[PDB]
Amino acid sequence: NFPEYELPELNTRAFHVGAFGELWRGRLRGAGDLSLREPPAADSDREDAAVARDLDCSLEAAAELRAVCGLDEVIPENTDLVTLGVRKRFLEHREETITIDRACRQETFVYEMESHAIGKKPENSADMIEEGELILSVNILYPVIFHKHKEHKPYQTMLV
DNA sequence: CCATCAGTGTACTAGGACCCGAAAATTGAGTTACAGAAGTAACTGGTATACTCTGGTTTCTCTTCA
Repeated sequence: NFPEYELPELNTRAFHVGAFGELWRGRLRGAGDLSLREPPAADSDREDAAVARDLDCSLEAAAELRAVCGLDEVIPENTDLVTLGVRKRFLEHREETITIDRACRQETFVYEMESHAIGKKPENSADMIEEGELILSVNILYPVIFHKHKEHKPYQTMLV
């Protein structure tokens, strides 16, 4: 069944997870969007033929699209935008209020827990997961260990 | 040079009042009984602080004997 907001922005209606995964794998069935492969002049011609086949255009038009839509750090930042200006001001104020300016232990902790296993390939390739496996991001609320854990409920999230 | 030892830069508590909304509960009117208790709303004595002549007083010349 379709997941839809039961509450405006807090909660969905009860829906079967298997049905939802099947809807998704049905709408992406054999479209090449669920690959789980790593990202890889002769290929240019095949790509242009594919674009001509999928967009009903000419090989010349496909090559033109491939050329024009091409992709289009350095800490210096000038000629700012709104949020870029806010970031510049924040950076300058931090440069004068802080003396060591390195990632706090909680920042590195949250990051190194989040990005602990990303792109980690299976050693066996027999425990490789199938294309389309519906990872659920549960988060289990810690019990009330400290008294203040009633106010702001700490949780640990698991990618089931 | 590897010991030691403040500071530091933060999310994570610790008290510490305080607030926001929801849900339950009450209040309120309407009736009609019921008995009795509050709850004012009414006339009717009762005794004191001024008060107003008044009864006595007081010299002060005189009245009446003596």
